[PDB]
Amino acid sequence: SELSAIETAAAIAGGSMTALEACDAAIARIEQRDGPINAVVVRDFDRAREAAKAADGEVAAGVSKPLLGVPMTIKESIDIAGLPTSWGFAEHADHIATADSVVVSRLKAAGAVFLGKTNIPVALADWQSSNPNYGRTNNPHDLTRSAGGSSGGAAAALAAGMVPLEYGSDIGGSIRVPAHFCGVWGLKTTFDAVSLEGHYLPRTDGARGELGVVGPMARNPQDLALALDLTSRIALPIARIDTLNGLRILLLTHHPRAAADSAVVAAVEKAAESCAAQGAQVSTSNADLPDLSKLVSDYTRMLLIVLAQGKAPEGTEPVSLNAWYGMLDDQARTIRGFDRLFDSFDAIFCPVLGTSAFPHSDEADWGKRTLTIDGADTPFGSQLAWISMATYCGMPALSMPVGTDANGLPIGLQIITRNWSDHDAVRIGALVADALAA
Ligand SMILES: Nc1ccc(Cc2ccc(N)cc2)cc1
Repeated sequence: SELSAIETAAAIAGGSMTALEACDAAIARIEQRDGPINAVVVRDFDRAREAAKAADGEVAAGVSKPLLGVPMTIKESIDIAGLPTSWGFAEHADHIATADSVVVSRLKAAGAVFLGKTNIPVALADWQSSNPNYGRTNNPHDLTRSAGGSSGGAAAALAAGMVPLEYGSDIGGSIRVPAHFCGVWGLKTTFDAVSLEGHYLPRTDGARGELGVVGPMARNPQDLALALDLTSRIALPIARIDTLNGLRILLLTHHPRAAADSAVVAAVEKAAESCAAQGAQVSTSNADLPDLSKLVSDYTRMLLIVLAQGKAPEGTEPVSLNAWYGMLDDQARTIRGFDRLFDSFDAIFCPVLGTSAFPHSDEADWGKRTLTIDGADTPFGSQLAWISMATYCGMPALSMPVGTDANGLPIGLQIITRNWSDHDAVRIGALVADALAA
């Protein structure tokens, strides 16, 4: 493959290459590779090479920083000063951000260089990345399939080797699902651990909502861990895990509210037997597991209120504030349920989604889509079940590649750890990957 973000940084810091050559190589890969993929839909190449020269002025003057001169892109829905943030809305094509987002400001502070931004579905509301401003992003592994969404272009740029680092957002699996579909690494972070300032509905500038998070995306866990330390509000607890021996794993290949294809089950199951072969204690049932079906209903109820900003259609009565406060009480009760579960487990292993990447759908209404699972059509939206646990209850959740299905399409494993243990999620993935090579 290509240089990782850390390897790029270290090459720039040893002499092997200049930030501006690094920036020009990335530009080269994007132009040579993005034609059929359409992942880098906002390009800031001229300014990017200026800041690359600026980065080289620093290196020539003794300066070092963990990402100095490292080229990267970011999800279109995160503000970069001077660049559109439209979220795919035609009405906001020309909404130009005035201020870097906090994530961007943080990575810029660490010396990174921003070449542009990556494609998203309209309103960040799909497991595909398609919109009238930029068009559609195609899975580098099979151009007839979805790149995932809403962070789909991010994952596709990573998978195609264009840039070593990205940063996405997830309120309904939009980091994990595209990483899963495209065969790269994506970390949904603990709720409220990373600032969403600059991840603004276009032309707004308010408070972060419940549920949603931003987190990094990369080709490897080392880059994720570094990107996390550079962007979290405060420094998060370092990884306590340094071996799979004795690691306690809750393996969930069933969900009461969604099916999984047998290839996906096999992939996740194999990742767990592989860990076991290194000492892990793998369980398949526990009485402290919260009601996953009630969880899906509570999460969905709250997801639709959040996305609608508390509004309801004409004739329909909105939720009262007090009822909303009751919904947060419910959410807190469920969260305590997982606190008790993590007294007995270090991680949950489960699918990210019940299928690998599906063929492009032009059907806007999820209720009219299907997904083929084990040869039969099943409801498309049911699959939110798999990503509901970590979003609703706040936990960090890694999506990492662990296999390919029979058509060559990536399959990812979801690793859920306890709140604030984001670095243990990443570290356990790193160890799953060693174990599967063994
Ligand atoms: N038709 C329809 C129904 C439900 C949703 C919720 C949602 C789904 C996926 C993501 N990544 C974010 C939000 C979006 C569209």
